[PDB]
Amino acid sequence: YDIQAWKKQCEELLNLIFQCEDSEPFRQPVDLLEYPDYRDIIDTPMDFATVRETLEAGNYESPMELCKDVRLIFSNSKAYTPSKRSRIYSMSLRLSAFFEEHISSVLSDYKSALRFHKR
Ligand SMILES: Cc1ccc(C(=O)N2CCN(C(=O)NCC3CC3)CC2)o1
Repeated sequence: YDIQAWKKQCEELLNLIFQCEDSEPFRQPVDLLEYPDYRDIIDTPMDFATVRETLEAGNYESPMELCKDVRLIFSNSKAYTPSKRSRIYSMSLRLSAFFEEHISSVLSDYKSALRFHKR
């Protein structure tokens, strides 16, 4: 029932994600120089460094907010991909499955802790 525990749990999960080879395309912004049409398709860029920096700045109030930004990394990859069998998109799907597997307890525990608080 620790209302703050999600933050370190998310730091730990981001550490795991940064060690995963599948995260390499998503660790930093799109060199618009290598993908010049990227911002014609993607309205709101997002990367794992921005997520980690937002978390470390204390600019997430809840793990739901972090989860929304991580899911935006994956929806951007799905929107930008020319093919459902594009190398980078395929890496996004594996990393998304890994993230969802790990974030599910973080969200459950946070929401349970907040319910216990306002019991
Ligand atoms: C061909 C294809 C399909 C889907 C995607 C995709 O999701 N992209 C675009 C390319 N990518 C980078 O250029 N990232 C480089 C920074 C990490 C240094 C960002 C993510 O790209």
